Amino acid sequence: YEHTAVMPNKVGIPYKALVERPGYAPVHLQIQLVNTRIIPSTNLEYITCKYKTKVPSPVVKCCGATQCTSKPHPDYQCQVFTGVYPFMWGGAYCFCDTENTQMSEAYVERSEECSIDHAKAYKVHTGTVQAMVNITYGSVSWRSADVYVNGETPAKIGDAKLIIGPLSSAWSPFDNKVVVYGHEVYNYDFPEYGTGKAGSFGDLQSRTSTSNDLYANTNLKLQRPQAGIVHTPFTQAPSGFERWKRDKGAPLNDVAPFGCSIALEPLRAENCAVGSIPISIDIPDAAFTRISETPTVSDLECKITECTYASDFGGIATVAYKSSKAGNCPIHSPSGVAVIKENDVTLAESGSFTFHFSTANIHPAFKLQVCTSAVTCKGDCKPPKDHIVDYPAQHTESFT
Amino acid sequence: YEHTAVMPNKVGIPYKALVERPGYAPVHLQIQLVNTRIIPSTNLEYITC
Repeated sequence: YEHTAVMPNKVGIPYKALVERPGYAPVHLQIQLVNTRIIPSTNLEYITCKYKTKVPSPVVKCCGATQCTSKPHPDYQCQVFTGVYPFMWGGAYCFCDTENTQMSEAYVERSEECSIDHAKAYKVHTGTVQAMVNITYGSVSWRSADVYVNGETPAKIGDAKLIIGPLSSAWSPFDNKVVVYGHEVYNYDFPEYGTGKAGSFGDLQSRTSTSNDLYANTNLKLQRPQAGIVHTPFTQAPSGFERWKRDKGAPLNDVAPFGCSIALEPLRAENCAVGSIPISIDIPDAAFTRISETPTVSDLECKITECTYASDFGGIATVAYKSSKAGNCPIHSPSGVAVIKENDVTLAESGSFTFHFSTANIHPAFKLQVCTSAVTCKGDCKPPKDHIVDYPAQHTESFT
Repeated sequence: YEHTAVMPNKVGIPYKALVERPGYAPVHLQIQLVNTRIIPSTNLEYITC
């Protein structure tokens, strides 16, 4: 009875399949893939952020030169300068007039915002998708368990053992190269660590926040201070993190395909509705009811009464139930034409009980399996009027 | 279900149409045009006496 089932990847709607175990009473499913969070394999390549030209205070030798050296600070720009007369609080102070030397030095450093407000590149591989699958199973009526997709993983949470996927729809909405910012995720071809052109994205490129080493192509060019005054002309491109916040591109949670949402959290891409998942469950046999205890319902009749050719469960149909015992009777349309809101219907001794459903074909000729009794609920449906609210329960469009 | 209906202009009698909304139970109308007062556009030109 290990109920294999191909199953559409779509998040917010149950998939009430039916266990046709030969010998005992069938049992309905209710498989709602409440989430499709993905979490691909990734690598933190480098944080970037806007620089801060945290200038070390220049040297001023008063009569003669002060040769600079290339200190190992990131992008340590330093250039000796002569021909000053530095006004500092008493007019000038160095008594020479051309031998007055000024050595300006400036290096690039991570902002304090780099720790917290920072873009973040990644080389993104495929990884392994997940889900908090609820099944309000059978008469168990509950399990809300986190699972995987790889087609040999069980998750014995509740009582049922369930194996999912691998899904066929391998579209990772993440590209190979991704930039990430706070919550807005950008599938951007970041240039690389160690290379980013100044002004362009990644002018600062630190491996992480702690990493004292980095790559700072900022085109930081010191110029001589003017007219014998102490200061430090640092001529520099404002960061490619400054832009990339107001001349950027749009976020993947606003431009992705096939229906995904995003988080700066394990780097999941939630709820990506695409393709199918070959899902298979091993039910606990204890949860089964033996066949000789559920009422046999045959010699019945089914008919629509007001079929709504729609998404919400507007389709209805009375069923002239013709039972033997009285009790519950799980139901399902093995044809995917009709999706039913009721998993189970209570029965007195051969009464009648309408259920709700939804279809996509004008003439819904769908079988209905009322606990081992098939029936065609043939009829005709009506279009609605009022179509602006969230996503459907029908999801069965085909040739009609 | 915005129930369009051509409807005879006649005052003192209801017009009990029926709402055939696909999906829910229909509902009857009872439209009685109790009055057809007109009030055209006019102009006081002159009193006489």
